Amino acid sequence: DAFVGTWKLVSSENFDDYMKELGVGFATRKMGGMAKPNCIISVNGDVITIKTESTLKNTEISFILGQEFDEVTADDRKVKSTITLDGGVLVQVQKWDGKSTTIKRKREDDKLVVECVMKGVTCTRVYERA
Ligand SMILES: CO[C@@H](C(=O)O)c1cccc(OCc2ccccc2Cl)c1OCc1ccccc1Cl
Repeated sequence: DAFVGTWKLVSSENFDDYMKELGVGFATRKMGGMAKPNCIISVNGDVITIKTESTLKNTEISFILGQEFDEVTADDRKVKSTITLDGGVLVQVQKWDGKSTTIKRKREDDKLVVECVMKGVTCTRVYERA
């Protein structure tokens, strides 16, 4: 849709702090911190796929809007994820061990803007089309 495409990370703010708030240790934060992933979003029927690709780590999820799914995150959390589309924003929540984190993806001008919140920490990541 508005989201379908291949997107390259061009800026990131507070990602280390976000990872730390998730309880990510040093080695894994080091890997995530200066990574500049591509995110490839595609849709087929009811099923959206989001692939994230980087030199040291790749992940992929496929999901139906509103349908909870099991996910293993890049930092090896085992989470229950639900993704809905609200006012043009793809809203993802991940729930695990009585915690939650949200990942909101929106389109703004030429940007795919990704807001990641854990407790009091808010990270903003910006991607542009490859
Ligand atoms: C999946 O989309 C992106 C985005 O929208 O910026 C996104 C949203 C939320 C958490 C993310 O990584 C959480 C992480 C990543 C690495 C280490 C610890 C953690 Cl805790 C993330 O990047 C996914 C990633 C980032 C860098 C490298 C590969 C990947 Cl696979």
